[PDB]
Amino acid sequence: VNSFSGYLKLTDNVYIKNADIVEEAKKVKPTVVVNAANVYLKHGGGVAGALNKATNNAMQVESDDYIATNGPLKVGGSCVLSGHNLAKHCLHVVGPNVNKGEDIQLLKSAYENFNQHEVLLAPLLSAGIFGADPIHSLRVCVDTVRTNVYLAVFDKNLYDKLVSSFLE
Ligand SMILES: CC(C)[C@H](Nc1ncnc2[nH]ccc12)c1ccc2c(c1)S(=O)(=O)CCO2
Repeated sequence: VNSFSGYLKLTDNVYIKNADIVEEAKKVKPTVVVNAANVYLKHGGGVAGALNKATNNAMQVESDDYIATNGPLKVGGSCVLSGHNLAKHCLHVVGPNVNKGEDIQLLKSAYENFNQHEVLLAPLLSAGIFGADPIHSLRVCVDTVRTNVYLAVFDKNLYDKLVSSFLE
């Protein structure tokens, strides 16, 4: 149903809110929720862990079956699988992990995947333990994505910094 509410409008197609992406998925019932995935779709911690646990592990079981037959994704790539109880579809997107020496330039390719969907609920790619500068990730999102993206950022201090920095 895509019933998003409480978002700050950054541009004509990018919105942001201080919220857990899992609680937003349950309230909004989006067509697409983006996962902050890794290439073997191992959803143990962070955003992926929170989404998988909200599916009661159904996301991990389906992801393991996909990897068995198809192998790992590439950094900057994506894969549409079921959204289970959270969304119609889950778009698993692999942003670069700069804390593990991956190339930050591939962050643009990661966001380009969003342009295949009219509207998406998404986390801020390559932030948290993946190490990218969160202000840089938001700029790559705004400059790359054309479709309507609702960013859920589950940390008040980071949210307040991103908004303040964007409004400079
Ligand atoms: C920057 C934080 C606040 C953000 N966490 C979140 N953002 C939105 N809903 C959330 N629910 C639970 C955590 C969570 C974030 C965004 C991207 C990201 C990771 C974390 S990660 O470290 O798990 C792996 C790389 O990708």
